[PDB]
Amino acid sequence: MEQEKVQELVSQMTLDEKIAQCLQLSPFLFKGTNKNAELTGPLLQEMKLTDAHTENAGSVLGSSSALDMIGIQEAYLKTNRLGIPLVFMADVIHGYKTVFPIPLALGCSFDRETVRVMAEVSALEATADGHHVTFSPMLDLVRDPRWGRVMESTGEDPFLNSELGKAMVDGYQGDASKLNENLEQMAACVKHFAAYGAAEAGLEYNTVNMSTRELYQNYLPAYNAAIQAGAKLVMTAFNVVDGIPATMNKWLNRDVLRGEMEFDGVLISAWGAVAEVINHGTARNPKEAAQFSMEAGVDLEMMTTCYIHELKGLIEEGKLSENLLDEAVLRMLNLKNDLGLFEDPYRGLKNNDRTKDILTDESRGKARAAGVESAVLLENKSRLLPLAKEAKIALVGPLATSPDILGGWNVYGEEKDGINVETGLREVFETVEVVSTEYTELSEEDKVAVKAAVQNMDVVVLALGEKNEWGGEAGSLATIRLPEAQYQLAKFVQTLGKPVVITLFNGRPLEVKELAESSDALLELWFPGTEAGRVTADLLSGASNPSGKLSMSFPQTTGQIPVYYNHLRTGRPQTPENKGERYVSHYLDIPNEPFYPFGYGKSYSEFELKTSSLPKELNLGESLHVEVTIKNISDIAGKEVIQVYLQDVTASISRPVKELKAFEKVALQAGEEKTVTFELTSEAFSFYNHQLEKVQEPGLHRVFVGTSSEDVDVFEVEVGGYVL
Amino acid sequence: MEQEKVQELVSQMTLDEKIAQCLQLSPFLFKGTNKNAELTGPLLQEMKLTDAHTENAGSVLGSSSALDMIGIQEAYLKTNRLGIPLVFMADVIHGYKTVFPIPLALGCSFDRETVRVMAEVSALEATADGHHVTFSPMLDLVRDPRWGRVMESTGEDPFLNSELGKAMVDGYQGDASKLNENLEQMAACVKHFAAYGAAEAGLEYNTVNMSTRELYQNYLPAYNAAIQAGAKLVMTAFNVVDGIPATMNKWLNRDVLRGEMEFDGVLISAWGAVAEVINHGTARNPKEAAQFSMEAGVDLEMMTTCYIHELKGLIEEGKLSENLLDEAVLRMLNLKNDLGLFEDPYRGLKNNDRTKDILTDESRGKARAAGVESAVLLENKSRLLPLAKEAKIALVGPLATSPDILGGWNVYGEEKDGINVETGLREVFETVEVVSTEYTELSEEDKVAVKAAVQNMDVVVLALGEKNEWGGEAGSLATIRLPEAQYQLAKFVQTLGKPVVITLFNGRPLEVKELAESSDALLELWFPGTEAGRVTADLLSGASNPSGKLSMSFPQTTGQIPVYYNHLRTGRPQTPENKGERYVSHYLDIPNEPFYPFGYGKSYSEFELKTSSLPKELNLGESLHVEVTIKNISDIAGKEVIQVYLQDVTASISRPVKELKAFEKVALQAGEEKTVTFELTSEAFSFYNHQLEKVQEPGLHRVFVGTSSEDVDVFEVEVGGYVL
Ligand SMILES: OC[C@H]1O[C@@H](O[C@H]2[C@H](O)[C@@H](O)[C@H](O)O[C@@H]2CO)[C@H](O)[C@@H](O)[C@@H]1O
Ligand SMILES: OC[C@H]1O[C@@H](O)[C@H](O)[C@@H](O)[C@@H]1O
Ligand SMILES: OC[C@H]1O[C@@H](O)[C@H](O)[C@@H](O)[C@@H]1O
Ligand SMILES: OC[C@H]1O[C@@H](O)[C@H](O)[C@@H](O)[C@@H]1O
Ligand SMILES: OC[C@H]1O[C@@H](O)[C@H](O)[C@@H](O)[C@@H]1O
Ligand SMILES: [Mg+2]
Ligand SMILES: [Mg+2]
Repeated sequence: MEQEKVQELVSQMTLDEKIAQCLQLSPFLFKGTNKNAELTGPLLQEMKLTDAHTENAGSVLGSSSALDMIGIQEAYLKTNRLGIPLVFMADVIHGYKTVFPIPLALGCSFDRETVRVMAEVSALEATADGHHVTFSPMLDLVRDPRWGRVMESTGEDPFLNSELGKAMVDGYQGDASKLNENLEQMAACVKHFAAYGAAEAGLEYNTVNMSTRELYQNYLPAYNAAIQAGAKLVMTAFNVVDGIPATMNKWLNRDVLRGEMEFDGVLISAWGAVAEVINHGTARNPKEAAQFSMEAGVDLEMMTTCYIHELKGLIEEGKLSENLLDEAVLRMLNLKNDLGLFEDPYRGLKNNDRTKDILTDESRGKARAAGVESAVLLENKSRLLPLAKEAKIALVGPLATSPDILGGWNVYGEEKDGINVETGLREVFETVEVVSTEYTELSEEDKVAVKAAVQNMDVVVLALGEKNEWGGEAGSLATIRLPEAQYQLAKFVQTLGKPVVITLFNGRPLEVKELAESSDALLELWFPGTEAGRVTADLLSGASNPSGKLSMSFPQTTGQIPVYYNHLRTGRPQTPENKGERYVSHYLDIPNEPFYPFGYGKSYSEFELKTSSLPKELNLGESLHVEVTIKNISDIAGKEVIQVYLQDVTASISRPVKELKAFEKVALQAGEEKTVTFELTSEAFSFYNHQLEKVQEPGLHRVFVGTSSEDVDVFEVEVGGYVL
Repeated sequence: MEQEKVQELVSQMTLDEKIAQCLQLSPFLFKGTNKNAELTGPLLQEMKLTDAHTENAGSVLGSSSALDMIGIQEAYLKTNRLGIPLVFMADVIHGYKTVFPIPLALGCSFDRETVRVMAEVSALEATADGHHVTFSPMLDLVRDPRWGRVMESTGEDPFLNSELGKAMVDGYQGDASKLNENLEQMAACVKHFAAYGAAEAGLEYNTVNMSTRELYQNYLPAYNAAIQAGAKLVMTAFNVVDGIPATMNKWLNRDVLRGEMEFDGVLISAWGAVAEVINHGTARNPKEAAQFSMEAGVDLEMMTTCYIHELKGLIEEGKLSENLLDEAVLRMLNLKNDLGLFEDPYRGLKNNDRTKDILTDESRGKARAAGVESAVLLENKSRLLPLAKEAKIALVGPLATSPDILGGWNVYGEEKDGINVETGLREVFETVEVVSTEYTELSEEDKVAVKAAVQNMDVVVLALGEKNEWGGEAGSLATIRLPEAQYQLAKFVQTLGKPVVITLFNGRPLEVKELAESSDALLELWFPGTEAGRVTADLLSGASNPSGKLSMSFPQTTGQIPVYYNHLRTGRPQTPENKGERYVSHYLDIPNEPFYPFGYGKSYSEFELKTSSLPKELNLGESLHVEVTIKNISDIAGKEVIQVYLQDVTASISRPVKELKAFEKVALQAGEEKTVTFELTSEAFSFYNHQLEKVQEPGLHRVFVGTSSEDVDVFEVEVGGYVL
């Protein structure tokens, strides 16, 4: 409907109606739910909610099905005075019912189209089950794998994170201006504004502190890129940002988000984060938390009651302008309008059961493709991999038969529909002998059974891994290791004198040095999702050729954290010309290098890259154009990730030794050759100075072209002269 | 001499003389050195230094003896045109020849007078060997025991560090206006400005980042306190501060240090730090490093040549004002004048050999007293300790006989003057059997020998520890554990049936859970210094009663780092009520609490504290006066450390759960009772706000009185009304 009618609605609502529009509730607090109706009464009472509240609530959080949605919406519109439909929001993080790989695995794909397709299928299915908004992409930069939520990020690089972030937004939303017509797309919500991934000591919800310059330089850019590509909502972070909880941080949300980034959509709290500013000790009570959060421009309170119970009194007493509430209500209403909810409140479902669009075989193939794009081949000594189809496999360990391969933040996907490792392998390999072990134990009886199975077979597939519940939200591990029983199992298996492949399933970087030394090959599958065992079978047999690269550094040990590729030089860098010396930046007990670096991954093919002659000089404001020829010099069809890095050698701020500024994944048949070009615009040469200006300074830059952050050729370009 | 004559001198110097005055060199680059003369000609060449340079250099670093000094000063004054004497500077960190405990141990004393005495004795001896300046106190706040330089800090609390920092300046300098008269006192140099202790991942020289507010709130206060108490010099830090190397950070050094803090003394670079701005990538070359470091107000270049080779040309070319040079030279000259070098360049030594004053028996008793004040008794189950003097001791471990007990940053003390644990013990206990083992091994032969000795005796003194070389500068450990062989050794000894005391020697917090659990008692000696063996024997026999408290948290494990008492609450604090719940700030694998907390330590006595009745309310600006009656309710004389903490319950910045604001160590005979009174000024109630103002806000505070950060009574005060 036309904008004047939306504004008219704000004009016609009562103050109590306006307040309640700023509240989000679980489905079972609404009349007409068709699930968990036993939780409805006790919880209404603890929250002190009444019908006057629920019958005017703005939004639903986490409906269970299309019928829950229809029931709740139909009943709500029977009783709602002005006919304002509810908006339905959910966590579709790496898939709906067809579960794709966890986001950290998707980072390892270095492939933008993989990420868009995952988001498109996610929306196809989520809208088919009645959802209007997804709380995705999660764009928190991560340098600390203790933190369980690393699995929701694309990793340690702001540029990769920005690019894949835009790809998710595009896949979820398509053309943002036609969400009222394209009802298989949905609104995306960028989360968590801001810098939540820097949680101190990897502890959930813990303190974050960094300088404003670093916040601009590294932590904000991906939120910004997704916002600029049209993301419809943003969600606040649980953490403090320079001492003030993000949720009531007026500088952050008013000046930066709404001012500098020009975000004019719904800002929704993280769960309870409005109330939690009290725990943080920056509001005395719910009246203060209400007041400050609305001043900061939080439009929608997720599952707490500060707004419903306190805004009236604040507005009446004059502590808070009613104008701030009207503008919140206007953003809520515009979102609903943008989704077409005033013409069709059932968003395509009322006369059209789209059950047929859920968990299709086409979708399952897309998920499998994504899994084979995302896996990272870490070791492969002796061309152990790929295995011949008639290889006799002893499949052993906790991930041999475990159905827990769908990953964390899988709110709607079902283990029964997933493919485990044994099942996947038996579709490909005629001879498999299996010994399941538990995640945290290694008994004598296990060792006897493993030993018998390995004696019978030719090669061991050792399937190790985390339970998903050891990561995700509030899954912080102080020591980023697997249970010790699993390292003991790898130690045991090695003694049996057969070639060993370790297939590792997990949601964070781990300490894998002992796994690498104990095996001939090591394949990092992360959690691939619904098609996990096929992903595994195809990569091990060579039907698919591994092509993923690490999007997060794998530490030598927990105590090396944080370690990351885009680090500062220091005043005393370790060099090959001084290694051995005492008075340089090093540790007495480990290398400075991570065990495996950013951008690293192996292949069954072999590539050779050649970069075209580059200029020696460049004007300010000018783009560098980088042309690269890649050839597959082996007999095996394969994909490689060409990566381009920049360094600013001398600047007014000590700048990182490398930053990624371009990537493309190139597919090549045996012997095929291709040329690709990259434009590094002058923004690729720019940075935030100590004054917080985005600047370009004349001087020397190095340009690194290669297939990891370590396997690069290097070139020099002197930037100077005039601008443009 | 008079100020006019100092100024006159600046006038009379040539440019080349002014430039060289800003250079500091090792003694063997000067004519007249009586040690390492073979190093002179080659290094003069590598540094491209001439006579015109060395004959006008401003300062000497690390002279080796009184005779090195005299010889160098005689020869230098022979050729120096205007007669400007050299100033001699040295690292007297925790003792000269009489070595005291390491600073982190002196932190655990909680005893201002212990710290002043150490510094007084340090100056007495250092001046006797011809030194004018010491590079102490080191006031870097530390939260990361991976960093080897934690040993040089007094720990994790800015208030303790501030207070103890003032005590050290007072002991070194006494009356700062009378350094030309008091020739047994010496100039103090505060180091390292600023925030060096926040090195990321505990890696030496590494990146430091934090918000400016945090910098003001926690990282700056100790440097400021020492500067306000009259410290004569300041030394720059190796790290970046907000992306700019401290050494050339003009905001840091001109605006904060000289401006806000009103420091008008010599600013000396850390070693090589002027040149190392090149490595950091904030200067292209030595000409830029020179200009930038001089713009920042660095007066004295430690052992690099940027100034010496580049200032002339920068000044002649108009890219640097000569007025900045003249400012630096005048500060150098004024420091010399403050030390009385213009009337007596040998600072009391020339006709007065003070050899007699070095390593006296009186000085040794003061170092032993500092040792018994500084040790911390961590465990003592079933009153194993004190031991009766007729107790039969099996003394075993790497620290049984090791002479390595003087600590890191012991530049002048000698192990041959030190008392080892065996020697110490044998002066007290008639029956000791000794089985030394190596630091990093445990052989079958060791175990047989250990088994025989423990069978013969009644109690085990298990002496465990670090080599001092595993810490100090560029001694970063990624995992804060002793070698595994030591933990094995503790496990083995526990099986032998006999009671075990572990005496631990070290320079950092370590993972000690496994030691606590394998022994009946645990005494943290750190590195007591020269008298270490007598320190250990007196505490174990109870001739001295343990009275130290932890000044730095002992983590549960490496991955808990950083953990510290003055932490923020977060939005989801783990409470006694919600423990076990998934969605709160916690780890899956360890407790939140460190293994031992700030302010914790045991005693052979038992104490009772009670706090006199406090006001419910306070005006803004008003001091809170806290009165505490402590009784010793045991038969054993001892000392308790009374600690007072404040918390700001609600604020415009999320504030820490506690901050230490007062402390006093009280000595009490059996049965004795005392009253101590504390004034918490309105400054104790103040903090830095998001706009970087020092403010006091109205509202609730909690006041905690007790004997650790955990063992406290709590009281509430509402601050409001008008301002005093
Ligand atoms: O230099 C950092 C480091 O200082 C060491 O001091 C040296 C000193 O520099 C040298 O001139 C003298 O001969 O010996 C000492 C070694 O005893 C100190 O020993 C280290 O602990 C500290 O980390
Ligand atoms: O479940 C809805 C939301 O709850 C928040 O608190 C979580 O941290 C988000 O990641 C999630 O999108
Ligand atoms: O109350 C804790 C709630 O917090 C949210 O952050 C979680 O994502 C929900 O699982 C949970 O119910
Ligand atoms: O509650 C927050 C959590 O959402 C759950 O429903 C998911 O299964 C978890 O993996 C995630 O960490
Ligand atoms: O690296 C050269 C010098 O650096 C200083 O910081 C160290 O303390 C010296 O021990 C060392 O010789
Ligand atoms: Mg540059
Ligand atoms: Mg307050």
